[PDB]
Amino acid sequence: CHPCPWEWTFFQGNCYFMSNSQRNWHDSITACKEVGAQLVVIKSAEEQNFLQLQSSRSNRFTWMGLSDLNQEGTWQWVDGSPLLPSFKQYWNRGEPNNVGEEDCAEFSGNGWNDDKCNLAKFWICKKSAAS
Ligand SMILES: CC(=O)N[C@H]1[C@H](O[C@@H]2[C@@H](O)[C@H](O)O[C@H](CO)[C@@H]2O)O[C@H](CO)[C@@H](O[C@@H]2O[C@H](CO)[C@H](O)[C@H](O)[C@H]2O)[C@@H]1O[C@@H]1O[C@@H](C)[C@@H](O)[C@@H](O)[C@@H]1O
Ligand SMILES: [Ca+2]
Ligand SMILES: [Ca+2]
Ligand SMILES: [Mg+2]
Repeated sequence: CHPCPWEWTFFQGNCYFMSNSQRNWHDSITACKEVGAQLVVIKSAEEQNFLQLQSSRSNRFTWMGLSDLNQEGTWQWVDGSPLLPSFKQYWNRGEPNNVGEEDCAEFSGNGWNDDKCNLAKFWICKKSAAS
């Protein structure tokens, strides 16, 4: 028994995969579902620190499963859970600024940034480690 499928990274009971191509927010969600996963929904500060490193390391702008599409200002993860105040510190300073309507969150630099959902970016999928 191995926790994750080949090519997927194991971290604290969960499996992660970062794309090698760029897609918009909605397409990234579909990309993850197609591999039995979900555009990464962060559940803890530790997980955030882990994921942020992968983006700041490779110096890549990456999608996460978070948006305020349904209600401007109200950020919600793709699984329905609301963005806890515990995570506000992660937005880069000045973010989220919603310029030109930015309703999708990405890992950008050392923190998060809200950007155009239709912009193509890399994405990270997450799914629980095998039983
Ligand atoms: C207000 C705005 O549109 N911010 C842009 C910024 O735009 C300015 C204009 O406001 C000003 O009049 O002219 C200058 C050029 O002389 C400039 O166009 O332009 C920057 C650079 O393109 C842009 O930041 C970049 O945003 C992209 C988004 O994909 C990416 O994050 C990149 O790393 C940034 O450097 C500003 O965009 C906004 O601010 C960013 C900090 C971020 O919050 C973006 O989501 C915003 O759209
Ligand atoms: Ca917004
Ligand atoms: Ca922004
Ligand atoms: Mg909107």
